[PDB]
Amino acid sequence: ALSKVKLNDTLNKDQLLSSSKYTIQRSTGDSIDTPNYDVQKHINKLCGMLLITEDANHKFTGLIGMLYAMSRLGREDTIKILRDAGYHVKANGVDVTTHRQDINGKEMKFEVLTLASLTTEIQINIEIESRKSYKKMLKEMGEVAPEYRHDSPDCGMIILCIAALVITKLAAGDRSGLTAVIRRANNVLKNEMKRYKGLLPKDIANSFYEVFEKHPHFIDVFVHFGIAQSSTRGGSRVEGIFAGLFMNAYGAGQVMLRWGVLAKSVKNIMLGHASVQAEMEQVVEVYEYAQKLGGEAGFYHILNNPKASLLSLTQFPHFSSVVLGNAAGLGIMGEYRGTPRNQDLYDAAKAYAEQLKENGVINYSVLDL
Amino acid sequence: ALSKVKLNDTLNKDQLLSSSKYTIQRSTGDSIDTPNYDVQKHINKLCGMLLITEDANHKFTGLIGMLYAMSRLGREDTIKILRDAGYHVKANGVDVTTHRQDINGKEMKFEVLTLASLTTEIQINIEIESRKSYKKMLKEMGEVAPEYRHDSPDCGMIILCIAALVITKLAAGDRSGLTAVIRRANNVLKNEMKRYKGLLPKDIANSFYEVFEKHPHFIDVFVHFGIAQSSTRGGSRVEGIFAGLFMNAYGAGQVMLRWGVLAKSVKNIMLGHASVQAEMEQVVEVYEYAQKLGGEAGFYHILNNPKASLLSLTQFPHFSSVVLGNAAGLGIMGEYRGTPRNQDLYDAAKAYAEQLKENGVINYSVLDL
Amino acid sequence: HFSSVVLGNAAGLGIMGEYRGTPRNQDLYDAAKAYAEQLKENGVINYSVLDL
Amino acid sequence: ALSKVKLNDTLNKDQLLSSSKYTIQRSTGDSIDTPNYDVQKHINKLCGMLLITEDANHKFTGLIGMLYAMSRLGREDTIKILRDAGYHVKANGVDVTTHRQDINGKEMKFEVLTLASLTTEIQINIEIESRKSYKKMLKEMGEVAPEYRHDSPDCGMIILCIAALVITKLAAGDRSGLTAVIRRANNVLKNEMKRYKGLLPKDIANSFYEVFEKHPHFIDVFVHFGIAQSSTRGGSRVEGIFAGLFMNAYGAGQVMLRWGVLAKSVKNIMLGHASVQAEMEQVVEVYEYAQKLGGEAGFYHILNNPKASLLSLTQFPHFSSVVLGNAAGLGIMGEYRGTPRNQDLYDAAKAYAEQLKENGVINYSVLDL
RNA sequence: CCCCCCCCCCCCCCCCCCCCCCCCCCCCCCCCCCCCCCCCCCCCCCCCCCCCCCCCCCCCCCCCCCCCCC
Repeated sequence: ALSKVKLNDTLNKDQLLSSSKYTIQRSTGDSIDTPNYDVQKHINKLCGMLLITEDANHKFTGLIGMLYAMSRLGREDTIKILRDAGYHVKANGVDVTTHRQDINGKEMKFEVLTLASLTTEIQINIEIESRKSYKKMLKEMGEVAPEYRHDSPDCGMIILCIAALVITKLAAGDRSGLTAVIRRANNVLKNEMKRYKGLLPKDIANSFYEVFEKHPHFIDVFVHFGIAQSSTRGGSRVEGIFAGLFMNAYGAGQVMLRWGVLAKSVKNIMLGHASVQAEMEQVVEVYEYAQKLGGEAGFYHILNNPKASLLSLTQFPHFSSVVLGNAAGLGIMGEYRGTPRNQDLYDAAKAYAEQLKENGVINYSVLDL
Repeated sequence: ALSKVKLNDTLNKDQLLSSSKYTIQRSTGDSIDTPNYDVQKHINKLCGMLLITEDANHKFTGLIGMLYAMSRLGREDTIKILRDAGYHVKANGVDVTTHRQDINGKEMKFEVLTLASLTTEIQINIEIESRKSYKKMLKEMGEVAPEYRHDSPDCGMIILCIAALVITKLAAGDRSGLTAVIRRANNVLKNEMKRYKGLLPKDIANSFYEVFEKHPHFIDVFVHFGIAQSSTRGGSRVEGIFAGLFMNAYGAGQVMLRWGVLAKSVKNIMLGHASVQAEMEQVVEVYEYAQKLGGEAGFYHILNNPKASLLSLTQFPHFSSVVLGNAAGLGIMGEYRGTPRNQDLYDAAKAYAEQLKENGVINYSVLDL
Repeated sequence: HFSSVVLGNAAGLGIMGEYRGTPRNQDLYDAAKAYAEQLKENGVINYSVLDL
Repeated sequence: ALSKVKLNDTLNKDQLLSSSKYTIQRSTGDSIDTPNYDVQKHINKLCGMLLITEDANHKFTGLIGMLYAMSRLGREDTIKILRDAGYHVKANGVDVTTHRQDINGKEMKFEVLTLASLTTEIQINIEIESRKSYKKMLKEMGEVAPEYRHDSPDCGMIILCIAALVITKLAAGDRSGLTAVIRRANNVLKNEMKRYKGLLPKDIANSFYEVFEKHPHFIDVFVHFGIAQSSTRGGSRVEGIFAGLFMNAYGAGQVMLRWGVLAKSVKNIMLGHASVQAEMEQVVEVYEYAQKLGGEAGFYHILNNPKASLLSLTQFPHFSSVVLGNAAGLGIMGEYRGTPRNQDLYDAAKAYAEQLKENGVINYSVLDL
């Protein structure tokens, strides 16, 4: 029977990758600092001092946000995440200590952290800039409120909201989503961009881009922190904003699956073409694979999971071209920089999707009605 | 088959969030006072003294109501709630002690509580104001009744009724439901607003708004206290009022689901439009998700649960516009400040819902009858 | 009632012109006119309601 | 039942027009010459003399061709045709006689016809021109053949072939098909355009246009002559050419019916639009009417039959626009000067018909396959 | 009002048939017994009963139709 001349390549590749009986273990290189719940207050203080500092220097904001996320997770869970990701990690204990230095010819008390990645001078200078900006702004408006201070419990979570936007745009492969990050961080968080002098979305976004590029394990740590944070029973409104912006990253890098479901929903006719119907077997194969994967598959492209390539639909040029055409016809493709590889099917689907709005729907009374 | 080109994104996101294998643990900052059953009588006395004090100062009423709720729960359950919500809490023991001070040049006996959040001066001044207001009102009417006193066992529960109204309106994101809280606290509790001189709904509502804004964990504590209180076998009539007002908050922030069920019930025709039928698959997805969640989902938006965004229907502009139009046509939309994002479907549904009252119903004898 | 519905449908489709006959059920006339107008922006209405 | 709210206007109009119990009888004005079989040879001689005359004057060729057709029919059938068409006719007997005149100072014998419409001078001058052209061409090539002479039995039938082309293009309402007539008379009849010096398609076509414009009863006579000629058991090859060119006129003025059948055959999707399906009832009404009419309906527009307007499809703007779009997309519309009255449906159908050639066909596996 | 475009057709190859073959052939008359049929008893019917009985005229309002475009 010709019906059994078939090969389930996607499922077989998945079974090969999921049934490996040997494991690799990478070496991060530089030692990882693992803060615990103890220093969460101090890291939040540092984030607040960065936020209240106008004309601020955000060169180190990405690392400080990563430290805050790791302190929220805790040392045990951070270590367990790093092992489960397949890393050899030098767990570095983080504890708070005092440092005494004379600036302006006056003895001064600073409370800093033992971070191998972040030197004492940097934290001291962050405090100095924050203090003098606070002095100037207190002079210019008289009395402060808990709104204008580093002691707010959500100062770190605003920075992590910026990180969540960066994560949403990470799947583009470079810093091309920086403009989108800035635009969305101006739409969202506009009250904060009033309230905090140093909340500069572009600088923080660039810092997080840099830290994610240099340390790929921080992407894994941040994704699992975001999943753990989104699994809480509740929280403040800033944590709700972070959860909403983080789940905006679910399915990033897999827009074609959603647009294919959309093209099925609007019932585009060019799904009835000969070549599309030729590829439909493996297309349904891919969709069933995505469903069997389920929730974990939504962050494959952000995490650079090796099995991300199994979810691709560009390996079916005709179906992909029809899907892109339908997306462009419905007016939702935007600046999507993926290009069709069957221009004719793309144009036909685009035209039909455009007439799907002036000419509402097409019946199929043809053929017996 | 084109029927298997589908993705269950809502369910996959829920499974991802519910199957997390790492947890975060937040730090509240300031220490939490955890009163036990021992001081419930004294906290109720404090609430009664606040209530019988005319022209009262309600700056601290929200914290005192929170303390009363936590004393009703007990220290064990309050601590367990705070852990289950994912908080690091400094459990502060609350016990009663005496303080002696000379006011009016006379030695005076006061019995106060060891609360870190509430200083002794504040409790002393509350007692002073209550005592002199009691003296003045006793002078002006001769003899008091158990109706006019702080020893009533429901004085704290009236304050918690005001808190329940504030909770009902918390999902609006700000203090825009203050007018509704005042109106409902005048409709309900009018006998009390006679009986108690200091029962000022606006001041207590503002105090509870402030305490819920500053301490997001108090929202969790109060919601679980309200659930535990509503699980009792019975109580007084004020506790019944509190239970009725608290379950008025169930489903807050999710009005569109109820209005969609309503639009299905009145059988609005614009549910048969092309785009609405395109979105119906994911709409049924969302409704099945809400049902699988069940009872716990009714307080997701009040608690700022991260999975609250999964219940949204505004991600389907056409269905949402039809639902808003049907609600506006039936005359129940009120001042709902959500706006349609398909004006045409909104207007069509509104018009049909309006003719659903003069022109009772429409048969579908068209097509074969 | 039927005449009013018919006039409303004619006016909604934009073909009634200066037809000087007038409806004697204004409500049905207006309802039919409105539905006929939405029959052009909102192409057709399915009846998936009731078992589909 | 709403299914019986229907009116069969086309069929009712046809029954009204076909069941009239009173008849009109028009008056042609000028007397009609009715030649019989006797003078067929002489009229064919006259046509041959016109054909062999180079640089000829074809002012009277249309009338001579009409006389030849009427002589082929016979006087009885010509009279019966004129009565059945509803005309009052002065039947004029045509017989041959001799006329003697002196040209070049020499007595000369001419044999002419008693035609009221055609004077003796005209026939004499036709003979003179033919004779001297024959003399010149005999001088220039030495000896003639039966190919180069007026005695050929098909000289009149070539002129009637030109008349048949003019009839094919008569439905355009004016002399706009003159270029098409000339082009087709050059493609066909090229051997004759060699063989006959005076076979000028444009002059003969203009003469036939003039005679058909002045005498509308000659259109009826010629159409019924062409039907009678095409009902013969056989004939020469020129008569076969005439029959082929005459049946090319069948269905002239009714191209939209054929193009609608074509759009049904290629299964254009825009036949499933809402408005097209609204009009399909009366469209099928018109097609059933055309079939009930049958063969006689193919010459309604040429004859200006009053019931020609009942076969129109432009009374259904959406279906007509779809049909024109399908015709233009398939590349067969040419210079058809009818214009769509729904531009959107026209463009949509044109686009789909164009993709019907690169994208062969579209399956309807959508909806359950 | 309607209509409006393009378009002659044809074109090759090809007689068919061809063999063998008379059919039949035997045996065989059919029938054969026994047997008339019927047979009893029995007229049928039988009573009671005329039918009907009331109430009730009917009706009553409003309303020309049409109107466009082609």
